[PDB]
Amino acid sequence: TPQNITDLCAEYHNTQIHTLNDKIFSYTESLAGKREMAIITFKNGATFQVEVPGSQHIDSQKKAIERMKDTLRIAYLTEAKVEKLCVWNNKTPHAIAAISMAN
Amino acid sequence: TPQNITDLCAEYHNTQIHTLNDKIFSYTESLAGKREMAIITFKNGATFQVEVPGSQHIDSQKKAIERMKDTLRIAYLTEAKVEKLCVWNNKTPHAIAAISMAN
Amino acid sequence: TPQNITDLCAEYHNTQIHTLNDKIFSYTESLAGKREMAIITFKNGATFQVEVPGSQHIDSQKKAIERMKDTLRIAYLTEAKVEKLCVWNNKTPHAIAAISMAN
Amino acid sequence: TPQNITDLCAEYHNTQIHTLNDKIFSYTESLAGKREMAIITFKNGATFQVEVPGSQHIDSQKKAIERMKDTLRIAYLTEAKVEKLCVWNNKTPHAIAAISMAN
Amino acid sequence: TPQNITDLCAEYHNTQIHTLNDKIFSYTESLAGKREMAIITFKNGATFQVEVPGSQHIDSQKKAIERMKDTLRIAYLTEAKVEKLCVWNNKTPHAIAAISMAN
Repeated sequence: TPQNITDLCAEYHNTQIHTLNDKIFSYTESLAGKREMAIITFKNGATFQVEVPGSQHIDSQKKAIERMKDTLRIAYLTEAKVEKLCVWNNKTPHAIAAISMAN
Repeated sequence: TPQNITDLCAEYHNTQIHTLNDKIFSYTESLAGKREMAIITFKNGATFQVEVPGSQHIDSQKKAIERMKDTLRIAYLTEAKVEKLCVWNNKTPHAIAAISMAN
Repeated sequence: TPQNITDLCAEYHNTQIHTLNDKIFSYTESLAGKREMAIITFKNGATFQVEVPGSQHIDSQKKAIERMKDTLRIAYLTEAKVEKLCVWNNKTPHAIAAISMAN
Repeated sequence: TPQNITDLCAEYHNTQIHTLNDKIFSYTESLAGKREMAIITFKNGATFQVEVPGSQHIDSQKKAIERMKDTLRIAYLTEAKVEKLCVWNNKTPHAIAAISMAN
Repeated sequence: TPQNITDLCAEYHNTQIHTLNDKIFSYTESLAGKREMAIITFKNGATFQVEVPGSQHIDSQKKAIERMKDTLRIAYLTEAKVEKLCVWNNKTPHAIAAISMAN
């Protein structure tokens, strides 16, 4: 299996790594229908989403999506530095696939 | 694919943004039958609910309602500053659709 | 819907408000069969339970009972001030229906 | 309903109370097959488990087993003083039935 | 039942203990399809995974895998010292079977 987020990210099409090395600036979450999603920003203006669960997701991703929103909330509240995000870049805002935290 | 809470809120009928820029003053939650809900207030008196789950909600909103109560509770306990709430204004108290946190 | 815990509590028979304005002094929880419950106390000695789920609970209350035990545990560990409890007084210990927290 | 952990403990066969009045010294958790369990120790060497869910457990206990493991982990991480444990003493390590925490 | 992680680990083939006595240096998690996993590293370079749930896992392990990722996340964020990991060393990175925290 992959040993780091960059190698993991590269197993997929339409992805890229963003390097942030910064805490999350804002955390937004919605329960409105068809927009049950989270959005984060950084102070540089960079904006990312956790997508609404949909037909593009296989069943094993469903729990992991819920976990990622849990992770972003507590990272935001603890001011944890985000190192990198692996994102799909065929969505706007780019859609989070993976996160690494260090330092 | 909204990039922020204001653009997300605009997608729905009967909504408005409240700008708080303040921590939650009180957090209330109930397990009483038919009132399985949360209520928050701010020191300015503004009061908001997370509605009891009902037929006005589609299935995908159910998990998101539970997450929102989780979010309000930890926001309260950590004294996190709430930036904005998107709410439905055809309920009293106004009903939360989305939350943003930022300092 | 209710604006606050007092109005909510008044919707139910056999309830009363206890005003504590204090942190939880002790937190007890059990996984023993037929006693899957939590008990809290306050410094003055007053004792309260989250009841074992039973036939008196409608289905929607089950998730809320689990949430309430989560809330009590974190409130205890963070030394959060409990403002009020709405309780059923036809049980001993009195059974928690709702909680408000405020400083 | 029992008022405290000691009275709760007394309702079961093969139980005893341990009075620790100490934080948890170590926390161990396993996802290995047939050993999906947690083990804790105290400085005095006393060791306790949350048992693997099994046919000795009724359905209502399943959620409470999961909650107990959640409680032990966060108690460990926050250095929360554990007052008493009610345990089944017909297992080794003794198997946790209930926990109380007080300052 | 085992009294500690070393004895637990020794019940399984293809395992070893690693003694770290250090906090986690980095935490990575993924919701990408077929790579719903977590990876942690230590400052010495040691790298470990929580494997993607698969056919090698029995049903009882599923909840425990989710719990373990919860544990690693919070251990990372709180800088909790990890004492030992029990791992399967027939996978690269080595796959976590159990964790102990002390000190």
